[PDB]
Amino acid sequence: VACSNNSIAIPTNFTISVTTEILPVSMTKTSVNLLLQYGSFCTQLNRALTGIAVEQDKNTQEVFAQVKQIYKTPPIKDFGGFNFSQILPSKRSFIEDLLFNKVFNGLTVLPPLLTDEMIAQYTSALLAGTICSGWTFGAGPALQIPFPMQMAYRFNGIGVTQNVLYENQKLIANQFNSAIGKIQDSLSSTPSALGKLQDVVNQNAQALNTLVKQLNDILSRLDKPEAEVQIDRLITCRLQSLQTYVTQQLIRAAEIRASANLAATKMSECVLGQSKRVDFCGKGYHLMSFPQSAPHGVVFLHVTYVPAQEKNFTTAPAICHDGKAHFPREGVFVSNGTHWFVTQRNFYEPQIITTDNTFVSGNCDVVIGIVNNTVYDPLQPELDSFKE
Amino acid sequence: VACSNNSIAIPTNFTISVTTEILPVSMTKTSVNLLLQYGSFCTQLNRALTGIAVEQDKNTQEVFAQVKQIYKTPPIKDFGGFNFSQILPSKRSFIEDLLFNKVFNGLTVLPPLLTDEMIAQYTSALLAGTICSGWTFGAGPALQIPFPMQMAYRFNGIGVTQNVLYENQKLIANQFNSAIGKIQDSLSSTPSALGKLQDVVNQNAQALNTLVKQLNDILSRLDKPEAEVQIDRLITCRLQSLQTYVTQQLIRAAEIRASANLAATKMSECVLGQSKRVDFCGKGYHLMSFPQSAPHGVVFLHVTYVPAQEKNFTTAPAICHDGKAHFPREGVFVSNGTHWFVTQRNFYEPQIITTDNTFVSGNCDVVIGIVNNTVYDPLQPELDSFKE
Amino acid sequence: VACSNNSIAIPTNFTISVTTEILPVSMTKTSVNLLLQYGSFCTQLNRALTGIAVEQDKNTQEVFAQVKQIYKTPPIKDFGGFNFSQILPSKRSFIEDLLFNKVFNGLTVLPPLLTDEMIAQYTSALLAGTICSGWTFGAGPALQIPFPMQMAYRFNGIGVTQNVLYENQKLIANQFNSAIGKIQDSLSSTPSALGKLQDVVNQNAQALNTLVKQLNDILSRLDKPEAEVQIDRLITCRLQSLQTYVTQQLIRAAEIRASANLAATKMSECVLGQSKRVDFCGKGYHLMSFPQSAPHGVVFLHVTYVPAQEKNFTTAPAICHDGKAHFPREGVFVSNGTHWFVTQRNFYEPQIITTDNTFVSGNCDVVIGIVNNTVYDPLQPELDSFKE
Ligand SMILES: *[C@@H]1O[C@H](CO)[C@@H](O)[C@H](O)[C@H]1NC(C)=O
Ligand SMILES: *[C@@H]1O[C@H](CO)[C@@H](O)[C@H](O)[C@H]1NC(C)=O
Ligand SMILES: *[C@@H]1O[C@H](CO)[C@@H](O)[C@H](O)[C@H]1NC(C)=O
Ligand SMILES: *[C@@H]1O[C@H](CO)[C@@H](O)[C@H](O)[C@H]1NC(C)=O
Ligand SMILES: *[C@@H]1O[C@H](CO)[C@@H](O)[C@H](O)[C@H]1NC(C)=O
Ligand SMILES: *[C@@H]1O[C@H](CO)[C@@H](O)[C@H](O)[C@H]1NC(C)=O
Ligand SMILES: *[C@@H]1O[C@H](CO)[C@@H](O)[C@H](O)[C@H]1NC(C)=O
Ligand SMILES: *[C@@H]1O[C@H](CO)[C@@H](O)[C@H](O)[C@H]1NC(C)=O
Ligand SMILES: *[C@@H]1O[C@H](CO)[C@@H](O)[C@H](O)[C@H]1NC(C)=O
Ligand SMILES: *[C@@H]1O[C@H](CO)[C@@H](O)[C@H](O)[C@H]1NC(C)=O
Ligand SMILES: *[C@@H]1O[C@H](CO)[C@@H](O)[C@H](O)[C@H]1NC(C)=O
Ligand SMILES: *[C@@H]1O[C@H](CO)[C@@H](O)[C@H](O)[C@H]1NC(C)=O
Ligand SMILES: *[C@@H]1O[C@H](CO)[C@@H](O)[C@H](O)[C@H]1NC(C)=O
Ligand SMILES: *[C@@H]1O[C@H](CO)[C@@H](O)[C@H](O)[C@H]1NC(C)=O
Ligand SMILES: *[C@@H]1O[C@H](CO)[C@@H](O)[C@H](O)[C@H]1NC(C)=O
Repeated sequence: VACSNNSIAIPTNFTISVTTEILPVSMTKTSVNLLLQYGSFCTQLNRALTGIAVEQDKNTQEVFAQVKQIYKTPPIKDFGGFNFSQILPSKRSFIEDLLFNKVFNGLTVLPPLLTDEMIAQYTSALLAGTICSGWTFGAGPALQIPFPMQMAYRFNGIGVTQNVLYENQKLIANQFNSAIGKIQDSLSSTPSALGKLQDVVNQNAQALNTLVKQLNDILSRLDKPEAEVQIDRLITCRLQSLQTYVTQQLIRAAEIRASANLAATKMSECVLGQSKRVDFCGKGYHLMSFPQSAPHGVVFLHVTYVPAQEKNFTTAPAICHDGKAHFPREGVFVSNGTHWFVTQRNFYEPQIITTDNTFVSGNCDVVIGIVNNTVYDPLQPELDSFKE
Repeated sequence: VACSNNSIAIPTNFTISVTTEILPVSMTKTSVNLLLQYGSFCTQLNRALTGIAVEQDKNTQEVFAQVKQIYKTPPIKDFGGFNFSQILPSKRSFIEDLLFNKVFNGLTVLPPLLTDEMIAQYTSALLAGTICSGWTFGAGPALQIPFPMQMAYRFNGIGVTQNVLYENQKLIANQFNSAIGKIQDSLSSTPSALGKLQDVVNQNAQALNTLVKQLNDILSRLDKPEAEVQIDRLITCRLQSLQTYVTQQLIRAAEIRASANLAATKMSECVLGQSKRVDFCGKGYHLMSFPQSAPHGVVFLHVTYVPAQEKNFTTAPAICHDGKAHFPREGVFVSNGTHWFVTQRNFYEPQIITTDNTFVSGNCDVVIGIVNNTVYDPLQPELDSFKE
Repeated sequence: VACSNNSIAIPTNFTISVTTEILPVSMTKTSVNLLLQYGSFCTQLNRALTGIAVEQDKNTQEVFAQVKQIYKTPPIKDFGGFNFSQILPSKRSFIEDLLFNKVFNGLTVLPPLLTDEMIAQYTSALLAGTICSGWTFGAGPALQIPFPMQMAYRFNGIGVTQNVLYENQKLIANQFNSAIGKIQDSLSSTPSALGKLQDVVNQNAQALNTLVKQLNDILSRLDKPEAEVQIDRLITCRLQSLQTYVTQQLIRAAEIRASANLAATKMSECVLGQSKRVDFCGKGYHLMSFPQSAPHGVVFLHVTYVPAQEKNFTTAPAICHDGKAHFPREGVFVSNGTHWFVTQRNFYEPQIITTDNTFVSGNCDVVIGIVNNTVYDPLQPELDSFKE
């Protein structure tokens, strides 16, 4: 890395974009003398499937059910130039519907504890809360706020003064709305993001078809000396086929659990709050995350702040005025090549250096690398104008 | 949840109360050819009890012994209108005494590693530190401060300006003192909070009585062919009785351990510091927690801040003055129906909007939802008065 | 602890020092009918060594490889009065070299996955980043800054206003440079800090020598009835000798792993960031930590802030002026025995109390313990001078 004792790097521009990521949460859960002894083995095989089945409902609850009472929104689409009408809530959202549309003989299939209706309700409650009130740390929602005022605090949390959001509100809203529209067409048109979920579904569709492809009709036709041989052979190979099936479900379940753990982590860290980690809940600095319902999983839309062009500015520890040293009240002192300004750290904002944004401590002989500039008050000009 | 693009919810009042909760920390720990073979089984049973016994002293140390050197207070009862004389330190506190007053044949009972005197010393040291100095993050106490100045920082930590404590110091102190008095009478009069500890004590009193109710006098009277039969039967049923006893102690010990883990968590999180989680160390926002000694456990008195009546105020992103946009320096802009004020976020405090509590950035054409108001300086009035 | 309702303890001076600690990270990893049955046992013994060998490279990566792309510095020695020329980068640093200079028959020794060159590169990248740019939270470096401006933020993080660093920059730099020079001579002269690493090295040097000290020459000379006896006895005792060796390596490996876990924790907590825990990454308040390469381990140089002399000042909640109560804008009000000043909390800095560093709320009848003083504005003096 390049370095210099008077060089400071400050971003001068930024963009906001919406990153879409899809995390699988749950897998389809299924169930299924010497004969009795085989029955014992069957039970153990079923137990393994049962343990998985519990885990799968285990996963669903950990990811979605982080709110205790369900909430719903009023018919508001415009939250300050921001278009939420295609993520909000069949009464499902238009985007969720895209995800839904695009993604015997002893063998039975179980229902989920949380059905599509319950999941839609939990997702709606989480989303309704995030947008209008915001969630607190501990339990429940916080207090109602318009919406830009919520974003303003998320900007402050990444070191950006609460004036950037409002000055660039039109640009931010347009970039947000554009990204949502692009996600609209992208998810439908190209099988990109919709990869992980389809893969999981295809795999057990295959596992089930394999299990199936792999007693009374024998007993009624064959005598004991032969019937027992055919029966024992069929039972053994079928138990082996089930063992293979169970093993495949267990391994895949482990991958789903790992994904569910991540989804739950993000839900509690950046959906119900804000992530401090960069490049975690989306590339760049996290501001907000809005959950969406999906087949066998959850989809997150991450709104992130990404800095752009950076410039090399000349800096100084402090400014000398009348022999006294003036230190910056909040920001740092930088030179644009002809004039000195005071700016915040994470975004170039050339404020004029005045006595109202500085404090006085020490002197010009003590401070190292101090520069000679003019730091003026807003009072004398008024005195000169008022009666002179 | 109801929502509106210009509606902000702000609390206008609050109350402070003391929540009492009781957490069990430790359980009474006890100990107890073919004959030798039974002896092996007895040893294994004793091992299980030994493992528990270690855990029980394990628990006590984790919860109470979080301070290395013992401290004591001066004879101060009044810490700024706050009455601490009935929680401070037989040299035990009057409240602790209420808790104390209200709550062979191979079988022996063990002493604790930390006796009542040692526990009283640790509790006194933790409490002495909390009240006068406050604890730091890492090791030891911080620096001596009166007391209201400690509370002031705990208020700041929940988003309330350090003026609320002082303006309402009389009301806060009265509510605190009242709560302690109520706890005084409540704990003594009604067997409510004093439930969990009594339950634990009663259970092993029963377990021990059961074990007891459930050799030489046989050998000296019966011949071998009969004596061995009676002896083997008695040993077997006694080993079974002990197995049941050990199992009961193990299960209960697990519940005690879970409770001890929670008590230790709270001790390090909200007693030696401040909890950020709402509704954890008491309902509402945590400010302080004072530990108290108790039979077989620890009692915490949590001082929490609870907001009350909320009003729906009309808000605006910024205020227009001379065509330039004025943004709030710290708080938000709200309207009470006739006038605009600037307040903090978590408590309604209608400060007059002046140039000294705002900053100027951008203009009235760019900001969305900007309102027309007057933002004035404190200088012109002085100029007009001084020489005009 | 002593206590009083109007006494506040404030530090008036400080020192900065460099604490050196050495943590071992990795251990030398090694490898090694009835005969075949013994071979099975040998394989199990080798497996245990293999598991250790994996762990040892496991440790190295966890501690050092926390940066993905390698970086190098420009030839800068002076970073603002701070001498870094003896810690920066044979192309190894002079201090690292001191550490390096001071610290068959079936038996083989394995190489590390990360060789000395790779470790030097990772260490250089971590150090290059720490000094010039500083690391961010999530991934990669942050933004380029001189260096004093980085320290200034680390001071702010411990409650000290960003003016202390600059006013005392000469004293801080001299204390830092002095400490590094002392470490220079200390590490070379006295076998103090260089204890843990030498101990680990000596122990397996001994383990290997012991293993060695503890077939065809028998078969070609002895007949079956005797040859088998000698051979079986030698194999058994050699397998026992190896079992002892493996056990010793496993136990020591556990100690190394515990140390590696700590080193990795510090690397991610206080090297790539800042520790909030006091007396963790060095005595006192942590500011910075610079890694250094070492034989079989890592060396950390911790730069810590230590407060010194404290005084007992008289304090007051607020100051009365014209019947209105004035509260401190940032700090606290203290009396030095003759005059009232406003200072920050963690360092005595007697600023003059003026209307520009206070705010007005409430009145002199409500506030408890309010004192009568003069709080003046900087305006009237200008009005009196300008035209009177
Ligand atoms: C949101 O986008 C839809 C198009 O999908 C459009 O019909 C609607 O008017 C937009 N609403 C706002 C507030 O922009
Ligand atoms: C800043 O300086 C570095 C080092 O010379 C250079 O690589 C970089 O491109 C410069 N940045 C700009 C915007 O010129
Ligand atoms: C610095 O900013 C001023 C505006 O205040 C501008 O006039 C000047 O040209 C800028 N200097 C450079 C080198 O861009
Ligand atoms: C920065 O480094 C240059 C040498 O390249 C030196 O002359 C100058 O005085 C240094 N300035 C500061 C503030 O250290
Ligand atoms: C500022 O001006 C004074 C003379 O008024 C001079 O002595 C001092 O060196 C100058 N400082 C700098 C950084 O040029
Ligand atoms: C505290 O309460 C007791 C009554 O239990 C009373 O006697 C004592 O005077 C009170 N002290 C203060 C400072 O209020
Ligand atoms: C604020 O508005 C909501 C929605 O209409 C209403 O339910 C609530 O009662 C109002 N609050 C007050 C104090 O009137
Ligand atoms: C708003 O506050 C002012 C006091 O500054 C008061 O006179 C006025 O009546 C209040 N308006 C309402 C609707 O309460
Ligand atoms: C708030 O919503 C109303 C529609 O109910 C609209 O007329 C008004 O312009 C919106 N104001 C803002 C700031 O969005
Ligand atoms: C403020 O007054 C100006 C005229 O001076 C007017 O053009 C502008 O629209 C007004 N703003 C609002 C929010 O009413
Ligand atoms: C750093 O110390 C070395 C002595 O080891 C000295 O030669 C060099 O000049 C010093 N550099 C600075 C900037 O002090
Ligand atoms: C502050 O007061 C305590 C209690 O009397 C005393 O022990 C301590 O030495 C005093 N500090 C100083 C610097 O005198
Ligand atoms: C308090 O500080 C002033 C300087 O503003 C000094 O003159 C005075 O002697 C100090 N008082 C004491 C007791 O040190
Ligand atoms: C401090 O305690 C003394 C008694 O030693 C009392 O007279 C004084 O009024 C108390 N001051 C405050 C602010 O509590
Ligand atoms: C301050 O002076 C007023 C008289 O102007 C007096 O009533 C009040 O008690 C004094 N306050 C203190 C703390 O001495």
